Amino acid sequence: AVGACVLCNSQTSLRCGACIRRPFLCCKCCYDHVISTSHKLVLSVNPYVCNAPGCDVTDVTQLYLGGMSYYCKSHKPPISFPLCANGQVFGLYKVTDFNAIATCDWTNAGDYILANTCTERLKLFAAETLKATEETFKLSYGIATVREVLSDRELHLSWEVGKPRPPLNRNYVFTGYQIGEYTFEKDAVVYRGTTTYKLNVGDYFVLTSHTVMPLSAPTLVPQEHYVRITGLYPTLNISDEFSSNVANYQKVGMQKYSTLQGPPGTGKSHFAIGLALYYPSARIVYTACSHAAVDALCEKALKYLPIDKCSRIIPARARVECFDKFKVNSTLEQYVFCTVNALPETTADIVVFDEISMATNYDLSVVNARLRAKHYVYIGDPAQLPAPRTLLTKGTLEPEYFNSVCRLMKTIGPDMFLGTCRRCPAEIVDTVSALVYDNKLKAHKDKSAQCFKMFYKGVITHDVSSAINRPQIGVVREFLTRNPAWRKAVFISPYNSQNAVASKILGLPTQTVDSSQGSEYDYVIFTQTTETAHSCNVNRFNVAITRAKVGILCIMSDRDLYDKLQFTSLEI
Ligand SMILES: [Zn+2]
Ligand SMILES: [Zn+2]
Ligand SMILES: [Zn+2]
Repeated sequence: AVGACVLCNSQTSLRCGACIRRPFLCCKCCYDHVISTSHKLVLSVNPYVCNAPGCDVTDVTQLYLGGMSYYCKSHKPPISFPLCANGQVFGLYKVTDFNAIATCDWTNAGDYILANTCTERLKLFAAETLKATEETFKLSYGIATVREVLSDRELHLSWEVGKPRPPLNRNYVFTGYQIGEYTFEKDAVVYRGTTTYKLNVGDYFVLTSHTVMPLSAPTLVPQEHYVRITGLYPTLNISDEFSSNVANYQKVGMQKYSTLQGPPGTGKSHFAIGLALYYPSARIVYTACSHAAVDALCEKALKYLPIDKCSRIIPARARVECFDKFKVNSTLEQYVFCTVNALPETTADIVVFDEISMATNYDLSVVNARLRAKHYVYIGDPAQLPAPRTLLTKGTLEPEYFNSVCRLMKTIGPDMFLGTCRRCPAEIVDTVSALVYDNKLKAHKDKSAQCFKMFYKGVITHDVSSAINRPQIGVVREFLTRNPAWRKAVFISPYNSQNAVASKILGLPTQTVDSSQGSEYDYVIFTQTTETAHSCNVNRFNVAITRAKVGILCIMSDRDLYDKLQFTSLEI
């Protein structure tokens, strides 16, 4: 009942009862909250409510102190002091932005902008509030009960009436009933169970509503600059492979935390693992939000670091299949590879946080709370995709608002920038360099002369709200017959439903732009599907076309992005 004020640290007996997180507010700040918002309930050891039997006055602005007790205007004794006077609420030890965070529904971009331009303690309040709001929104959706089981990978579902149906993509993981986590794709629906359980008719699913723990650590620890490499011991014997990154590796040792913006295929994994070889005695924890991001860092480590000093941490509630070639759950190994949500409470000489565009401020805080480290390295690209904000429906979230790290990279610049793309044919490098990298990304590879664009709006049908463009898939089919080298191509679109249709008609392996991030393929076929803010997002467009090592075919709906593609145009 006694804590610190989230705005000015001042100790208090006062929490806001109307805030979902019930933050401690000091007398001076608690007033400015209750007098400017619909939030009027104030909590202490006992709540600020009229003590008179059967009186329902809970508004702190309508209440007074009668001796040591609280009463309304109708019940207060003659000698009574109002709880609201001289810019204070009466409590022991006697904000515009705090009010907006406390009362917003998180459906507006401007909400996320504020949660990322506010003070550091308000970034934690914002991140707790948001995640709590995100979790209580999961309860809004209807239950799905299994009507009939067709096979081992298909069934028919019955949905609760009066409650909306959640989007049936990979982003929405149900808990089966505790028969393990499950997902669905498009009345023939495809069921993907984490544990292979003989799907029972009548068994119901509910979305994994997890409890939001409070945040203590900042998103970013305060910056410290050093005169010399601190707490790390370099080599002189450093293989030429990693010689490019020696000056950056020294920068990492001469600051508390550093930011690396690595555009696609510019050597992020190579840099992350090359850091271990430069500080060979240093204990490094490798963390990212996703299992795929952590498994990509494991693959690079397997090639360059000794396998007996590497441990892949896997949560006891094992959700999806992940990296197998390390010792599992040895927290004490010199090299630890673990997702943010599974991180143990430990210390490190260096923490490397990868795929930083996908981190929320909640993720940034949890890392600082579980890992005490000499150096923090933040690797990713603010020109790539952020974490989905399930509540945000109005306005577009710009890269400078993704999280504190991206904000720094978009304002003061990143500490280090990998400027040469080794993956993509020059046609793709030149396109994205101009689009999102202010012409600072350079091509290693020559033009492939295998990068094609076709402007073809087709016809847009919708599986609920997920978009399909059968004519765009039809154009791809015609192209494949005349270009049999593309038989090996990965099909990519901004929509699962387009992918589902392209899977049946083309038989190509299929990937959403969002799930393609961090991966690379020889050939890519991209159908934009629609002209929407989703399918025209320059970050998503950037990720889409930079997956390709050799060739890409882009069937485009948007004139702007079509004209910018520096590709050979095709006819039909
Ligand atoms: Zn305060
Ligand atoms: Zn409040
Ligand atoms: Zn009363």
